[PDB]
Amino acid sequence: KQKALAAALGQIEKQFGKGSIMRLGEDRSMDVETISTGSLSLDIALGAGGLPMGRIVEIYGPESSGKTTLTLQVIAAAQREGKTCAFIDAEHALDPIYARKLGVDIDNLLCSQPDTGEQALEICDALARSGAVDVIVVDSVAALTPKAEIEGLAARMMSQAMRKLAGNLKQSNTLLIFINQTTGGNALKFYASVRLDIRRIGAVKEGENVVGSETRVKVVKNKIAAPFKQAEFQILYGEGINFYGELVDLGVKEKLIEKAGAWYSYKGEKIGQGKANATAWLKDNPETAKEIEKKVRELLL
Amino acid sequence: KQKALAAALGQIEKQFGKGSIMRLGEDRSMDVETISTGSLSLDIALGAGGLPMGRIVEIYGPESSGKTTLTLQVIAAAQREGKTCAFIDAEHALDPIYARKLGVDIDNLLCSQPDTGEQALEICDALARSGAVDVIVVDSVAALTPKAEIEGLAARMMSQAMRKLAGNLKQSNTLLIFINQTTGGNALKFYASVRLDIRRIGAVKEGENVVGSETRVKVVKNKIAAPFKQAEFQILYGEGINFYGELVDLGVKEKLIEKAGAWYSYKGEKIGQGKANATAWLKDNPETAKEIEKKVRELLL
Amino acid sequence: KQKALAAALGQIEKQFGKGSIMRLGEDRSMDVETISTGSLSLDIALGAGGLPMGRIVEIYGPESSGKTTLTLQVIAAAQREGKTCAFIDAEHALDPIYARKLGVDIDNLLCSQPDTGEQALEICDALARSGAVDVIVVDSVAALTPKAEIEGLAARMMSQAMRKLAGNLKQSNTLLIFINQTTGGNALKFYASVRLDIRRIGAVKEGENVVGSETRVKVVKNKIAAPFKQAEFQILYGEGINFYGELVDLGVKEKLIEKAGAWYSYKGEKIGQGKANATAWLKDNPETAKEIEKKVRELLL
Amino acid sequence: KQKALAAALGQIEKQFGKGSIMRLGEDRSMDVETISTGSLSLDIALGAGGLPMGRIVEIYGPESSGKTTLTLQVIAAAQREGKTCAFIDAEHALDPIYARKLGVDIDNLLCSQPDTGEQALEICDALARSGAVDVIVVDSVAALTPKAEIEGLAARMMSQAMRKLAGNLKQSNTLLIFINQTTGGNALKFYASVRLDIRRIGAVKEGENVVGSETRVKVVKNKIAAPFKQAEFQILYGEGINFYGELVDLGVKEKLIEKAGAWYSYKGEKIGQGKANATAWLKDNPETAKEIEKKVRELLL
Amino acid sequence: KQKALAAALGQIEKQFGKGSIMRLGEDRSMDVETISTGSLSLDIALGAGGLPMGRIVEIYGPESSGKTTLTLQVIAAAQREGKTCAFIDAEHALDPIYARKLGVDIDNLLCSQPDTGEQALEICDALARSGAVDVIVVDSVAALTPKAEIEGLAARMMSQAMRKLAGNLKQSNTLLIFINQTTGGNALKFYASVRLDIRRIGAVKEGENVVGSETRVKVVKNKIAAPFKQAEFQILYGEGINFYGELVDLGVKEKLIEKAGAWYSYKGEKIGQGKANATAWLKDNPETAKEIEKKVRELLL
Amino acid sequence: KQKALAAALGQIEKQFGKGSIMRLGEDRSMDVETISTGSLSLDIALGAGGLPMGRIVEIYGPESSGKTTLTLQVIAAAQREGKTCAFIDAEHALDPIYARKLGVDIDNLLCSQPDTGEQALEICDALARSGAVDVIVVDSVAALTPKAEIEGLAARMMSQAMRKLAGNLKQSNTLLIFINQTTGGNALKFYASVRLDIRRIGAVKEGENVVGSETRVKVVKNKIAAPFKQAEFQILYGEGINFYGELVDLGVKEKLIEKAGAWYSYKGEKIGQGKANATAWLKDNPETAKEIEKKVRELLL
Repeated sequence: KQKALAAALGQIEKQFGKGSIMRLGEDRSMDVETISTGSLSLDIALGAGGLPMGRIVEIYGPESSGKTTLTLQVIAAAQREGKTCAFIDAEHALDPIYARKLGVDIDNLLCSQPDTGEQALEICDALARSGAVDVIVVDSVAALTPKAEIEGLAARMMSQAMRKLAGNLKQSNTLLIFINQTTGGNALKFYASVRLDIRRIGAVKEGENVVGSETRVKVVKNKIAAPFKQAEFQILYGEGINFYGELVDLGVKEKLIEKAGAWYSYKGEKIGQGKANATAWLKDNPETAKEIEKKVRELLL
Repeated sequence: KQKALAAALGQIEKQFGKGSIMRLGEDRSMDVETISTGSLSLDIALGAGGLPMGRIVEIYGPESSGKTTLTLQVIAAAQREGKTCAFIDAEHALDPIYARKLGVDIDNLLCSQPDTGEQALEICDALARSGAVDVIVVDSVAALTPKAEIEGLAARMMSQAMRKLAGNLKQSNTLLIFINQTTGGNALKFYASVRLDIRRIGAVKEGENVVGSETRVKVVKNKIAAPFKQAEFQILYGEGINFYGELVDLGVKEKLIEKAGAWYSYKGEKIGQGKANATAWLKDNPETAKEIEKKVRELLL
Repeated sequence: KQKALAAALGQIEKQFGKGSIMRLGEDRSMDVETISTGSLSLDIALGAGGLPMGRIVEIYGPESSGKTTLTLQVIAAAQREGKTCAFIDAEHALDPIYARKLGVDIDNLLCSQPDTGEQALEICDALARSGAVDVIVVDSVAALTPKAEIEGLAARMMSQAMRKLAGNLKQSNTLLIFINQTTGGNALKFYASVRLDIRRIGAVKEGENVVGSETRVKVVKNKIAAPFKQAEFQILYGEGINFYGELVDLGVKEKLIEKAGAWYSYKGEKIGQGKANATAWLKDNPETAKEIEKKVRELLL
Repeated sequence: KQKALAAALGQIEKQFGKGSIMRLGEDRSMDVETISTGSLSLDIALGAGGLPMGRIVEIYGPESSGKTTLTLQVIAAAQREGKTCAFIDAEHALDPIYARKLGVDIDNLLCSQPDTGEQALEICDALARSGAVDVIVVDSVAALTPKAEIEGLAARMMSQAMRKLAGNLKQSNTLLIFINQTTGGNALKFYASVRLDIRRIGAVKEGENVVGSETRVKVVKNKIAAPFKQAEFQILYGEGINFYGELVDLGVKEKLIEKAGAWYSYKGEKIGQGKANATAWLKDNPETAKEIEKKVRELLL
Repeated sequence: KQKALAAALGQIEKQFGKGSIMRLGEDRSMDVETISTGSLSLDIALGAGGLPMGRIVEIYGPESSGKTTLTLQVIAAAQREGKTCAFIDAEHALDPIYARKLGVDIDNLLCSQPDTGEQALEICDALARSGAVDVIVVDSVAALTPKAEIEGLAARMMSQAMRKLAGNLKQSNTLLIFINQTTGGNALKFYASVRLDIRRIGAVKEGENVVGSETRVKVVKNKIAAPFKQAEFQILYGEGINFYGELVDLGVKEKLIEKAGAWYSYKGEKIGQGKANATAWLKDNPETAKEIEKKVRELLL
Repeated sequence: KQKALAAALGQIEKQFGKGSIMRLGEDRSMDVETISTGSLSLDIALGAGGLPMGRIVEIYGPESSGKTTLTLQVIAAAQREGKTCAFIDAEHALDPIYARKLGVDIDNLLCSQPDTGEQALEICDALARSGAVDVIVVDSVAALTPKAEIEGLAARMMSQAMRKLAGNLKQSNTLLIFINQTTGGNALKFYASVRLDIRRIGAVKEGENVVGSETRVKVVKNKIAAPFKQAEFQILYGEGINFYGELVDLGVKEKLIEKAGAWYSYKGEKIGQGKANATAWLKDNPETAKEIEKKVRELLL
């Protein structure tokens, strides 16, 4: 049994690939380079600590769900490591000011505003084949209007280009993210290695005023590690993902940070009173947080 | 007549198998291992007290009909007995939190999110041949997009794989459930030993608020026992199937529980006033209910 | 002429059988045992007062035409006389609750849900040869999927089995009814002794609400008596065919029931005011209606 | 890398055209004749110093956003250079008095008030093919009612005519501007070389009274130079765009004008105390401002 | 250029009709019979000296704007020339006393107070086809309640009848005026040859008391001559449009009347001191004013 | 012309009914039975000499306008001829004492004080269908509160019942009057054959004291004769309409009564000195006035 189980299981893996079947409880992630999403709770949920390079990723949610902020944060993290990013825009909504406050190197962000949906996919493929771009972001699947319509179709346009793109993105190790509201048929649903469902579940108030959104992200599909885990974090208006806020919570769960009622302490010293202050501290001590985060990752990844 | 009747009848049985013809009134169920559906009224309707191992089962209903809750409950019951379960997902909708509140051992639930419809069927076949999995659940037939379409077909894909799967599932005694909305042609309709039609018929209110769904399940096909019997039960949000609620009703019908207007009693003592309280009691006295349930089964199965 | 006419006519009859030619106006029905259809107006249209035993009958109409209700009513009438009935199901749609409200002895109804179309036909043949079943009902011709398709064909499958079935059904005096939507080719069209075309022509309203269907049935083929006569009756939801309603109308046409504007009388006494009340009465006086019906039959059959 | 980057990048350009991809930070504008928008801060944001001739431009914003003032200013600038302008009106709102105070040569402004939306597009095409008009302005997309509606449709009407118009406007080097509130589908969104988003963000007060609007314009689409840059300027009631006001601010940013607390100086002499006075001066010394503006352009374009 | 300009321009005209495009500065009016509006400054603004016969005209403004007075004045002028007028009333507000003081021949004014909006439009069409009525006035578009509403719709009702009406009004050379507050959709907006926007901009005081309204009329649409010109005049309570008052002002602008500070003179003699007296004079010398007016028209039309 | 005019005109009449168009100057009234309003000047303005039977009439004016007095006077005149009257009250304001001083037969006045607005309309319809009531008066439209509101709506309630009421009131020749302040939408505005606008324009003083109201009534809608004529008369407190006062004035206008400065004479003899005395006389000589009135009517009607 337990012998023939892990046995056949392996059979399915060589016969169908890595991750063709998994115990939802397993921790075994694959050997894949990963770009952070900007959320520590999400990087964890993902299993590999971030989004897999060379794969197609889908991020979808309603309006004001925070799906753009997410995609921007990954661009920031990517660029923050020397990775060249390209933004394929069909929405014409990018807010460079907000992007900058998030760490995006707007000046070096490659941008394309294609004439049709087919053109966008084609420009994506070309970039994929250049082996010169590390991450591509398509904003968004719903805006990718087929040439015919500009002058059913959408599903065929996506299908018509998904196999080639995937192969090319794989061969050059390029990460590609499609932002969606799902439109485009099943091509994207099945070729994607990761599919994220993001939505606003509440508000973040600074007393009487609203300063952010209480966000939830579910990894509904994951071919790199176990799927169905979720992540909750805050997106503060004009600032982005409350990372350090997560670091506090997760630093206390994994018992790396001590909480004495309202006081948080790390290895001998106090860092602050209240989540509000603990966060303030960590954000105030870069090299320390990088250490706490690293332990949290080693522990949970 | 009555002699030549039961005579020819038997002839049809050896010539065509067990259950090729049945008096809808008969009680003769076959010698088959069965996994509970989580509904006592359904286990009864099924005749064999549950779903038959080694057979293909189809469960279908509209959106929000409770077909997933049902399939989850059987996984729970299965795992709750040491059976290894696999969830072949093509919907990417599994809610692990809700599953857990239902008793599913998420950690040990095997999960596969195949690249195509053909791949899913193939992974099912492999698992069927491993003789290492006890129950497989495919979610769902409509999402099993054929490779060709990803790049008529659906009906051929199902047919193309149904005979082999059935043989393999039979030889290893593996139970396989297809969740459907019917799509896939006739292959599934004819190979399935049990076909369940589930739908939401009303709401369950806790006064002014809605806390669940009034559900009805019809066994439209049954090759293990007489078909066409139905079952009615409640699915409480965040909790699952109101089993003990059924146990009360069925415990009173079969006269195992005495009802004095609003008071329910079992063998000398009172257990509660009102269906609400009787249920509360039974759910509060595990070993007692297991006894009442056992009598109800011996009586009705 | 008139001499040589009836002369040659007879010649065609001995040379080709009974009913190979008929004056549409004739009344001469054959010596055949007949099961009621549940409609008095239909039993009449049929000429022999019902469906002929030992023959193949086809009943066809669109969805919601009332073709199932019809077939159920004949099963009821059959069982209501000690006849053993078998329901060969390939639709998996039987509603036992509604069947019961119609008089069907569900408990004693034999039921078979075959693996293929060929199997169903074969099970029919076997039952036909048992000489133990009086009436068989196949639901339905369109659902009788050929094995090949499950893994042109339909027409061959029907043809391949029609001659044998007919001979066997004849030798054992078994009545067989195929429900259709025509599918299956010409085999059924030519072997059937009776072909009924049924359809919903209007609604039956109880004031502001709809409580039934205004039905029409045309005997498009009849090898037992003159063909092309039609029947109109009501099918009341949850109740079946408004028989007594027919009995009133037909009781007045044949002048067995007197109508005084809005008052109906039978042999000296009044039975009710309005069709609604007359019906209520007759349904309220079983042995009286049986008498009126008997006169109506003797008169019109 | 950096070699293969600029390499593939070029590939995308020849394969897809000029500006199919751009580093948002780049300054490389194309070889295109450009008409001023009347805003120095906007001409800059545009990259090419103004709107591109021979292309379709879209300007959109809410009511009272200043989108008309903008379109009028470009007509003024155009005519102020011998360019022939045509105003395709479907709003019937043009204010000739205000237009004149802005520099529009009303007398020579060609005007058409078409019978339908299709007619307007057709008149546009004809003018485009005449090679006799330099700039066309359509007021507005939302008012372009389809003939059918006058007696879904709108999107088809726009699509039905966009390819032809674009080709014709290109061949004759005619600039065409659509004013919108977006209506008309995707045809305009994808064929447009420039899409401007304009809106009123605040008021301009002369103490206690409101004399103008604080305006913001975002270049959400730009196929002639990098997109996403924005421009802020004032629209003074009855006067138009506070150009010289911009010239002051931008003259100080680029260090061409010295600011000593409240005193502004240009090459040795003082021009005024306070933004209010500096502006007054520049507007008072035409040939001087033309020089400062020219330096600002050479520096920022 | 200037050659190919006037060239293509002509092309647009034959291809689309007369006035499909115009230099707002042009003076070329069409060959159309015209009824005076009662305002000399308006007749001029109109270009053709009045409202075009055989066309649909729209006059709209708020309550108390003077739109009725205007429509009444044209009826007066029309009747004052033998033209037969019809007043289609749905407001039930006509003031015959005031109309008379304006010159309307109430006794000969045809009047209809239709049962529905559709009926009114139909009565208009019939009158249009009679070729017996010269001018029709509909009071008012907003009161034209659709039959359905009496028992979206309004826009369809107008559209449903506009093409036919226009053709019929054209063929019989009938002038039709719709008074509006815009309601009725785009049908009227596009079929109308002239659209007038009228509103009260101030009061007219006879010292301490208010005796009239300072009115402004903008020709927002004109398919007979250049559009967008405006007219200002006074409407004196109980008297109507201060025509002669206009004649004075316009007689001085075109230098046909000499003004010596406060004295007005015409060809050698003095006519009065002050606008008040000059007007008094002209109104006192009919045949003289008719001459001055004629020169003013020849000069400005 | 004059031929084709009266021609088409007739066409509109047969096509749309009697009075679908009229020369405001015409005198041609229809063949309709009419009840006096109590005002001779109003009966005249109406054209048919009174209110049309079988039609819906609306009377509206502010508070204290005299609209009730008017409606009471018609009831008096009606009853004074054997006509049965019904007063549908929703105001609960009827003053029986004042009504009596006006000639109303309170004792025989039918009265209904309905539970809702719908009920009132329904009671009106029933009375209309009885063919037993000659005149119905609804007091008042504004008080007809819709059932829903008692527990937009008003307009629908009126519309919902206006067509039926009109047909029924027509078939039984019943006159129905709605008193209004307009409320109820357009249903009443368009179905009414006559709409009266009544208001108090001044006081009637008996020296130093005020004894009545100077009233004006405008027939703003009239489908029985030319509309827009008005009537002026006095309503004396506690007495009603100063009829004979009108008879004097109108008797002098039509030259049936001679006025010698302050003396009034009729056919040879003097009747009084001063309007005050002439009236006193006529009111003092019933059969004489009836004669003068009859001549006045023959002359002016």
